Amino acid sequence: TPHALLLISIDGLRADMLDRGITPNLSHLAREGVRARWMAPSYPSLTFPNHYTLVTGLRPDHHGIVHNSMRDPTLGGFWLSKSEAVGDARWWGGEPVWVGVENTGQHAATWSWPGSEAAIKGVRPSQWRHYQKGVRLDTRVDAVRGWLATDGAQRNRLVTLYFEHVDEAGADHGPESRQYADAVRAVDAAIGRLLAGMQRDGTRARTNIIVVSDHGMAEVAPGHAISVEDIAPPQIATAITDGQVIGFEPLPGQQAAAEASVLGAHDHYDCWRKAELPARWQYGSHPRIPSLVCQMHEGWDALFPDKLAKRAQRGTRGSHGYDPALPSMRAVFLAQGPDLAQGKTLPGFDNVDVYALMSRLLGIPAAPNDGNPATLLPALRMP
Ligand SMILES: [Zn+2]
Repeated sequence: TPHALLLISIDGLRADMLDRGITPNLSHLAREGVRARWMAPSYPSLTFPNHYTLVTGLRPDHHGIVHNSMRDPTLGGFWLSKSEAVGDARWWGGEPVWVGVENTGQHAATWSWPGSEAAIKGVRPSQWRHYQKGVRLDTRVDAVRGWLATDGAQRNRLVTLYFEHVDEAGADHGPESRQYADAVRAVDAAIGRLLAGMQRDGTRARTNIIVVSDHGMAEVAPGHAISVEDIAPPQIATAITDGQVIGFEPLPGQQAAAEASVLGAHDHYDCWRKAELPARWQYGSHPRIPSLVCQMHEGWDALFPDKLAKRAQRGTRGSHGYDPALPSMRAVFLAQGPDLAQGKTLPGFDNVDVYALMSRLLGIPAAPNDGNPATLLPALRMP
């Protein structure tokens, strides 16, 4: 029979965090279900590009959400809080799973998944919301609980759930901090209450569940921040993004200065013309990508000079956006329910492979994607 699918993201949950005895509910779920050793993000290892990859099966270079902050010659500027860029379907390539679900005449309900605020290929989820900071754990958990309990023609085949809490604590104090651990416990306990609730609604047993994160987290120790203008001064190029994936557009008639001073290897970063980026990143062909892309080494940030003055307090902090082959960047994948195996472990794999699993659990035809449809067949009860 057709079963519902609950898709949960715990933003910035690193893969080793399942094995520290701070996720009793997730650990139990994995033991009853399937667990990957880890799941690698796509390049760049950032929140928006990876949440969108997860639901499309496409690499960021194909789906168009190539950074958290971008420019396009036609659509203008995009960043996470410009709601009318985020809510504009023209940024978002491919076909996310909720579109596919709606196009079968079934219903999708999304708690704040990146892209779910837009009418992608003209199609919205049945239930959704604009992202709001500070929404309570038990608020979103009860909404999702209700969307899963919904009967009749309003029945949801797909429900998605997002938590920011782990990522926020990690950004502030680093991934080895007690604040990061507390946020993990808290999100884990929230999921426990969700599961218990589903047991009481009688929705648990007919619901498949996938829990993922978008990327992991690396520690950024005091003094590990430079200015983007140390990479290329404003005389020669414009920094389009800061953080860890630093995009530059040289000034007109400054190619040579830009390329002579920026390209290649430096103390704590490396830079490439976008077309010449490391092949395994599968990134650099999209026109929205700045002509020059620099990658900061793990544990280092390059910041706009105004931020650099503001922050420089002290305090261990945390960042993602590093090389997706780094252990620190590893995300989680686990799954459990009536159509998923039990007590199974899977090898490490790339996050573009989740899409094909979800298509099959949702009874939708899989759109074309960058994933390998074989990788997650073993997660199924019956391949
Ligand atoms: Zn994130």
